[PDB]
Amino acid sequence: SGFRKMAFPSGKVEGCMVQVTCGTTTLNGLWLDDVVYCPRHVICTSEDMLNPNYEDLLIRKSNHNFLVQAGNVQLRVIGHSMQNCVLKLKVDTANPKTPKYKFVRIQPGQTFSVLACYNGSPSGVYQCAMRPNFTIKGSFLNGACGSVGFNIDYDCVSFCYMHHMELPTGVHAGTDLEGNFYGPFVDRQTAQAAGTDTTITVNVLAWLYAAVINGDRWFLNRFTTTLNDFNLVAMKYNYEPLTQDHVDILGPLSAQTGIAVLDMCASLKELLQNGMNGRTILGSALLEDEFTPFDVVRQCSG
Amino acid sequence: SGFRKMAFPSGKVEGCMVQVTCGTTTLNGLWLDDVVYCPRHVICTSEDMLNPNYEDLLIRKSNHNFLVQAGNVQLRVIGHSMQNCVLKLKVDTANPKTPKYKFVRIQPGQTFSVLACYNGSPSGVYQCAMRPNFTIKGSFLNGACGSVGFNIDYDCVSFCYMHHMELPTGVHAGTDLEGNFYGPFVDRQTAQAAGTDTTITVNVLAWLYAAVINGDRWFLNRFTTTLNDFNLVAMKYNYEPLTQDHVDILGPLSAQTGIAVLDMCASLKELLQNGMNGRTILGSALLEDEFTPFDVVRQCSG
Repeated sequence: SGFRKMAFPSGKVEGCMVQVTCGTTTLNGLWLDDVVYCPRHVICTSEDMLNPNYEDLLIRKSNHNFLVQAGNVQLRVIGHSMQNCVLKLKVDTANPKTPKYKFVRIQPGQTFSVLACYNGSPSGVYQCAMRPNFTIKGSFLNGACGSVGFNIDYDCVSFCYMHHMELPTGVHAGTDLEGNFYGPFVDRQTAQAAGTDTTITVNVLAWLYAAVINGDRWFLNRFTTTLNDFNLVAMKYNYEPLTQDHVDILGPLSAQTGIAVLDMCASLKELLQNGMNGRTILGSALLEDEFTPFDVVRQCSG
Repeated sequence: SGFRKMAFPSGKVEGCMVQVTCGTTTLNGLWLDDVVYCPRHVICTSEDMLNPNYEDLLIRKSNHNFLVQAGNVQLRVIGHSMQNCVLKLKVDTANPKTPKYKFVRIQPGQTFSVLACYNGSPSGVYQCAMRPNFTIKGSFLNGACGSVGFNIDYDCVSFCYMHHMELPTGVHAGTDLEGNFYGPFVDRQTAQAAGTDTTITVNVLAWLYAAVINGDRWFLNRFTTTLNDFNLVAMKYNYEPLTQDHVDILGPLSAQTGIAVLDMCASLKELLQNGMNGRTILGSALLEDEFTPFDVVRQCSG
């Protein structure tokens, strides 16, 4: 027992991280088979980033203008392509450490592990949620661009995120591995609004189930509620509306705990209206929303 | 910018995890060179764990009674030794994936990454502190014993922890890689007192420096204090006493922020006496003590 924010083991992704240099600019690429994927802003100077014409900038770049290093292994670039906001560099050598992998575009509220990298070298791993407003609350210093987010399923690495930018608010924005931004963000150093970031209600409920499984039961109250009554409270507190799809996803945890999802919603309601009165749940003094129902079952079934 | 609990990249340790079976019992071993290290309680039945005579139990075990599997690779055991609370199984094959490594016994308040494993297979990675009372607040289901904690320094993996047990209180106890328990714990299913768990003051201060670096400055107040005045408050709140050694360790963060360590102590004091008034620091509603000064500089210098 116990409950921790837990990343996937990062080894399969560590083997894929390379350094991409184009003139002045160095960031991280992901080397799968004979293709290296990196942020297209690798072709920009600090100046270009104010208002880049990526098509025009890229036209002044040939294959030999892209230096790719996998540790000391220099890779040879034989082709380049812009796909949305990512560059695809065709290299002469298939990565021998290529894991079984897929590219997935994840839904807001889903979680994933980030391997934070600098100069093609891993520094650390943490768990992140795609916020409802399509930002992540990450940890990225200059040079982290090209660092990736992923899930693992037995042998298969599902890449879902590539880091591209920090908003002036200090939250993070990036793309899927087809180079399509999550959210309304662009790869340009302008002012960008994220919008209201709401709490992921189905995740808070999963984490309450986690807390019950671990003996933290103080917040369980005498009430129940309705989906409509609970959503009146969710809207007031900037929580995502709960749907019968969400209730269905919580079924296995309801079944394990013998606590009905609407009984748990009534507990959450009293928590939202009354606060925590200075107590804690699984060592937190606030309601945690970056664990999915899958995350809770993972860490409660191994 | 941003601030996250960040584990070391786990790949170097993933390559070392094997499955150790002895009759009925399966747990995780660590395969370095031609030696596999595991908890000696691998030789126990659930019944034995009530009051084991490890020397007597081990005597009824030969080399061929220990099955070691590294994925499907079956290893051949050619020698066994009990060292304190760990078994050392000499195998015929040096692990080709052996990283540069050291065994280190860490001090209370130091941090490390845990790779949680089942049947010799990695499931996840998280950051842990050795609590002042020599327990860790981990996440471990049945079969996790033999999972290891480590730090990385460039190329070198310093193993500092092997998981052995869960106390009836749900916190975790284990050994260094010489098989010496942290704290007063034994590898026996009896009642065990952890003792008072105090807050790691030097870590809370590091995290306050982290918060300032990231723009969360609201808790900075008009006061300063003395080491003796602050420690009067630390004792009242079950905080570890702050020493000039701790002040020296915080020097680089003082230097970066231009905030004197005793000015930060005076802020911490007002936080302890007044609470957080329902605000947050780096997204937490309580004072965090599982980041070392090194951890903060790592995540603020890359």
